[PDB]
Amino acid sequence: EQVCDVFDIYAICACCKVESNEVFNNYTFRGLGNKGVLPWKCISLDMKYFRAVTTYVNESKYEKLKYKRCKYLNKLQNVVVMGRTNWESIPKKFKPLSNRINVILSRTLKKEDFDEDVYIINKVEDLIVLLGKLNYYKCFILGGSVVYQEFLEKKLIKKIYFTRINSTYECDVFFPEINENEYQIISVSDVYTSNNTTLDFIIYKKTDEEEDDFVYFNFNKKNSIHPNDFQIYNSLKYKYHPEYQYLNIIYDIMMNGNKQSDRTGVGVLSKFGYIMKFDLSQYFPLLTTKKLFLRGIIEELLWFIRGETNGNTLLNKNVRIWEANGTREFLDNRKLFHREVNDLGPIYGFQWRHFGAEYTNMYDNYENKGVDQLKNIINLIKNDPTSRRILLCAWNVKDLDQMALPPCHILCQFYVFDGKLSCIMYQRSCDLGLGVPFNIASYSIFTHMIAQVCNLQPAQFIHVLGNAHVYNNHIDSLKIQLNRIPYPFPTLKLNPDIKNIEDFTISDFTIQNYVHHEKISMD
Amino acid sequence: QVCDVFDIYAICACCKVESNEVFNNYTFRGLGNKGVLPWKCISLDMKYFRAVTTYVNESKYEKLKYKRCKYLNKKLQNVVVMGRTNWESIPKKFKPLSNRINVILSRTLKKDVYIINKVEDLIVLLGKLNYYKCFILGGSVVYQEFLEKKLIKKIYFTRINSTYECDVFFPEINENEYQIISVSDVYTSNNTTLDFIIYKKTDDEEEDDFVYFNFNKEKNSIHPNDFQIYNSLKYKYHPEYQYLNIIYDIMMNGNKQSDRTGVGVLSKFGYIMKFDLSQYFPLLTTKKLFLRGIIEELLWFIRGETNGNTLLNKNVRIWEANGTREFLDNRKLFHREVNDLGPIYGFQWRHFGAEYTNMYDNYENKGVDQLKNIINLIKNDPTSRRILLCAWNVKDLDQMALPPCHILCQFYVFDGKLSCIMYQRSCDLGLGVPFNIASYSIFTHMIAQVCNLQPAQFIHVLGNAHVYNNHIDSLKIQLNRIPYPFPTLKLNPDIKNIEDFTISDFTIQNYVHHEKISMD
Ligand SMILES: NC(=O)C1=CN([C@@H]2O[C@H](COP(=O)(O)OP(=O)(O)OC[C@H]3O[C@@H](n4cnc5c(N)ncnc54)[C@H](OP(=O)(O)O)[C@@H]3O)[C@@H](O)[C@H]2O)C=CC1
Ligand SMILES: NC(=O)C1=CN([C@@H]2O[C@H](COP(=O)(O)OP(=O)(O)OC[C@H]3O[C@@H](n4cnc5c(N)ncnc54)[C@H](OP(=O)(O)O)[C@@H]3O)[C@@H](O)[C@H]2O)C=CC1
Ligand SMILES: CCc1nc(N)nc(N)c1OCCCOc1ccc(-c2ccc(C(=O)O)cc2)cc1
Ligand SMILES: CCc1nc(N)nc(N)c1OCCCOc1ccc(-c2ccc(C(=O)O)cc2)cc1
Ligand SMILES: O=c1ccn([C@H]2C[C@H](O)[C@@H](COP(=O)(O)O)O2)c(=O)[nH]1
Ligand SMILES: O=c1ccn([C@H]2C[C@H](O)[C@@H](COP(=O)(O)O)O2)c(=O)[nH]1
Repeated sequence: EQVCDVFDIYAICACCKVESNEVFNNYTFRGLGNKGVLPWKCISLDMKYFRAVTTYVNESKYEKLKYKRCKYLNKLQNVVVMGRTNWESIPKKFKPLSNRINVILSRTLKKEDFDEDVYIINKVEDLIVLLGKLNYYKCFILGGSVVYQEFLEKKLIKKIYFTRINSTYECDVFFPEINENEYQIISVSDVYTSNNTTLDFIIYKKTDEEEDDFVYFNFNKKNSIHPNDFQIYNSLKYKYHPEYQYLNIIYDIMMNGNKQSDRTGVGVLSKFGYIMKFDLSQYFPLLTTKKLFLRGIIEELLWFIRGETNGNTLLNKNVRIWEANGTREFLDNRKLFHREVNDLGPIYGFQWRHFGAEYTNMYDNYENKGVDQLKNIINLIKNDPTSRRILLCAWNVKDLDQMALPPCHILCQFYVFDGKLSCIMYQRSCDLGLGVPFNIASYSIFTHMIAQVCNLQPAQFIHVLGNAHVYNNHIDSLKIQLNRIPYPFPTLKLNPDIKNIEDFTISDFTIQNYVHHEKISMD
Repeated sequence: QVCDVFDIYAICACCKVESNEVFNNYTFRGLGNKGVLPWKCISLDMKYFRAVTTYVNESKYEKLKYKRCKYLNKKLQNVVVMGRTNWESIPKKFKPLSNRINVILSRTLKKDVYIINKVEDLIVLLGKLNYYKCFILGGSVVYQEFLEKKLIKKIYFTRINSTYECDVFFPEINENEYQIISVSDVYTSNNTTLDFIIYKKTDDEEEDDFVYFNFNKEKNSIHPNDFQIYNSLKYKYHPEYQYLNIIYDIMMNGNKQSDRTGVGVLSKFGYIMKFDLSQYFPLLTTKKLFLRGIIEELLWFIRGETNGNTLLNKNVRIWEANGTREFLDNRKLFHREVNDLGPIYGFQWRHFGAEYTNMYDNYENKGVDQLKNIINLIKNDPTSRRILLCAWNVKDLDQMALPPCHILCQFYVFDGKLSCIMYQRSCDLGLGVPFNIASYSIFTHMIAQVCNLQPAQFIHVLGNAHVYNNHIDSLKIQLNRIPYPFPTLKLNPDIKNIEDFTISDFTIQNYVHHEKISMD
């Protein structure tokens, strides 16, 4: 038996990023303190997390623990152990830590130096002796760095409850580099915002009549993917990070997808009908299991809003997303023989500002032709917010054959409650490997832009997938990415002075604290 | 009590019996005909039966033997008690029931396979044996006496949703004595739908981690005891629970928001339901629905018609209020004729982009006949991801009596099977959504049959999803009813083109429903 399993010795900590195309890894989050105190101002959500974890006890589990500890030697409360510097960093009004047995490591200080109800120990060996004497549920080590360092060395930590604070601060002490061979992550929380920073919470691990009725009801339960190839992914117990909506859908298509061929001849695994929900109040859902850029997708969004159908505008900003859909060859295969190269026809922008107008060419002045659906939906959100008709539709059935291609992004519906704006986007055809990471980004940004110019706060972006597919040529790359653990998402900042939907320029957009795995050629 | 000690359960299978009509649990009361099962063999029940009555977990046995012994003042398998008729009705290749300890109650039979002469001599035999649980397999006599003498802990009741000729019945089950704890998925086997219900007599390192991850989880003007029955179920796998869970969720967490009429709703945003059309026809059973009107509307759509009068003369009144002089004047359609709803569903599916004149004009070959198009795609290019049928014509909205609630259908074809997604921008959960599920379910079948495919899944995506405040008391009654197995839909198989269906070509079979609820 290990000492730490007998006595249930855990560590808990919160690490931020520290100062300097960078590389990220687990060691990115390592900043513990600065000049005796915490690097940040009080982040509330971490404090509530730390108290809940350090105060929680289950009495009906004590019995088996009392036995286990008895066996090894022959209201219930947890124990918390702090280094002396750590103890001094805590405000007086929080001392001793409430509903917990406070223990302090020190040489320079003795029991006579403290007014408070606390145990003083001068060595770690004496902590084990004390734990041996006391009635307690679990034992949490609270730092600081020197304390952490020596409890990791001595192999005394069964699990690390680790908060990733997704900001940079000035630091002077640091959590030890964890060894992947000693400890591996088994669990990852939802992402949250608190005090103007995103954060998440991860757990590192050291390396009943009605039950039968369940089995009964399951009496009636393909693709050559080796489960082993998802070792890390399948090892995780709690996959609550919202990036798992995407990754889990990939997994589901790999294991249960249907083999079909598409135009190209590649073939896909396909399924039909999924929903993802992302909370933009708490994070910007830019994937972290691989590197993604946003310059292009913002430039496309702005080109849409201006009503444009001219491919050259994008090419001249060196955005190439629509290049291949504009070649002589592509247009000719679409039978658009009388269409100039890079004239993509009555696509997104045109439908958003001019639905129902007769498309001529990409240079025409279509002012006051068609329905300016973008304007109308901005008006509805402002003046008729409970309308269930706030919908913006790119799929104009009449003009489909005159488009370079039909829209994948069929419609956005909007929802307003309590000064907050949510968005449903319905996607008829979803390339999971390449297209969807970008598409989540695009409509998440657009939710912010619409939200802001209508004086609402963004709430939820909801992505409804119809035909959802993984290309075969993407499978190996997705296998890799599925075995990566997401980092906390970044945030998106918009210039607040931009008060009309048409007045945004690329420099009005900032992505902050993007932490991500390495870039991936899906091919 | 004895049945707790010795874990004596019943397991049975009951069909409907040949005689408005009323339905309740008693409807499912038929066990046998002429010493044989009333049905020709139903496989899923056989596989359920077997798997229920052979399943054992050896890790749980200590407790059982412990209790048993304390009470008697003292390769694991189950016990299976049969009546004599029961035992003989079984063909020989199935006797003795493999892998189970076979007991026969008889007053005439003569003694591995035990014989018992009266009931009390089971409890003796149980006190002597090692076994997991004890299953009473019938027949009627056995059930009766085991039941009247409180010797049954749970009933595993297979509800066979079809009518057969029967001479012997299951006892009535007293809703004071027993109540349903669980209901399974619905399935199709041997040309019948069926479900399984359960009557009940009336590393924890990761366990802490779950609590921690819940440290932030915290409107309800509704009450617990309001949903006693709903909340006291353990397994709710009946697909009717897709609808009802959504209502529950709106009633619990919905946003208070007021609509144009000043009625008030609770609304939420973004739901999916999925119904397997291969196994059933999802016509809500926790209340009565009628289908003639909604089929006629579907036929009106396909003909491409915009004339409210066509429906009104067949007494379908779905669109009546949207066609009044008042309702169009308010829509600023002063130059539109009463019951001329303008360029709605029909017009958009058959003439999208045509200039709408009036409901009597001749539109042949005007606009895009997208229904023809999607049907051609299904037939000739089934892997296209462009098979959508869109009613949301941004150009025509203002000229419609009202914008479509059913924005679009997307189709998908794999291995000779068709699935359909319908996206609905606005979902009146109490009144509209039940009819809407039926409507797009039938259409899915209609499209599939005319393209030589089998229907697979209907998938229903709710946008703005809401419950009217005057519906709440009725949805309360409705949540505490327990679904029955769904019916099936039959289309006249002769019909091979989407435009050749008539009202007579649709038959609902075996619709077992609770009593109609007046939504107000
Ligand atoms: N972000 C987070 O999650 C946390 C941050 N912190 C931060 O960390 C910093 C404090 O960490 P750090 O500087 O490493 O100081 P520590 O809190 O690790 O304290 C070290 C001191 O504790 C005593 N001590 C440690 N180990 C032993 C031992 N084996 N036997 C006897 N006495 C021992 C000694 O006290 P003495 O000198 O009196 O002999 C020693 O100098 C602060 O900036 C604090 O805010 C702290 C905890 C958690
Ligand atoms: N769908 C379902 O769930 C099931 C249906 N069935 C069907 O049920 C029918 C059989 O039911 P049923 O006709 O009632 O016949 P049973 O199977 O109930 O047989 C009854 C006989 O069992 C013996 N017995 C019953 N009670 C006692 C007692 N207290 N003490 C001693 N012996 C007793 C007697 O045989 P004796 O003459 O020896 O005294 C009695 O006549 C068949 O049609 C069969 O196919 C069969 C299994 C379950
Ligand atoms: C950061 C907490 C934390 N979280 C995780 N996840 N793990 C840990 N080991 C951990 O530290 C625990 C030991 C230190 O405890 C402190 C420290 C500071 C305060 C404080 C309160 C108010 C102000 C203010 O408002 O000025 C400032 C500081 C309260 C408790
Ligand atoms: C119906 C099963 C069942 N289910 C539930 N849920 N509860 C029960 N109590 C229960 O039956 C109890 C005794 C089962 O006994 C059998 C076994 C086999 C056959 C049989 C008949 C015809 C063929 C054929 O024609 O091939 C094959 C097999 C008939 C009766
Ligand atoms: O904005 C877009 C455009 C295209 N695609 C992908 C999905 C398909 O793999 C392909 C287009 O499919 P169809 O046009 O055949 O549906 O491009 C996207 O994911 N997003
Ligand atoms: O087939 C139909 C027709 C109407 N509605 C309901 C949804 C809304 O309660 C209302 C439509 O009103 P607006 O959403 O257009 O305001 O009618 C349905 O659910 N199904």
